[PDB]
Amino acid sequence: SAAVKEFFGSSQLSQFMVQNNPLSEITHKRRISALGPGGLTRERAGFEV
DNA sequence: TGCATCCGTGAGTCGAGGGTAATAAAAAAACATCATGGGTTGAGTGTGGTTATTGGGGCATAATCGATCTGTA
Repeated sequence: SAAVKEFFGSSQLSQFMVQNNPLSEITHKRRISALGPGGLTRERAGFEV
């Protein structure tokens, strides 16, 4: 339960869901990110990615 | 001299939630320490008490009107 709770809420890929519009809802749930565990960082990422 | 190796660097205001957790032993004795409760100091705040009065009203001792029967050309 500790590990699953840390992933659900304390991880980078789980963040508060935007609720301004239904469009914001859809475009936040249909989102692809290249960060988080095993991914790049904004400082590290160059140009090709 | 060439080689790998290590060591700093790299923006700017801003917002919103904002904290989570793999584990573990009990006895005993011994001692320290605060917590409450009851009793002296002591420290007040509390309350009447005598004696300084200064305006006010008062009674004396004087005073300036108001009203009528006797003396002078």
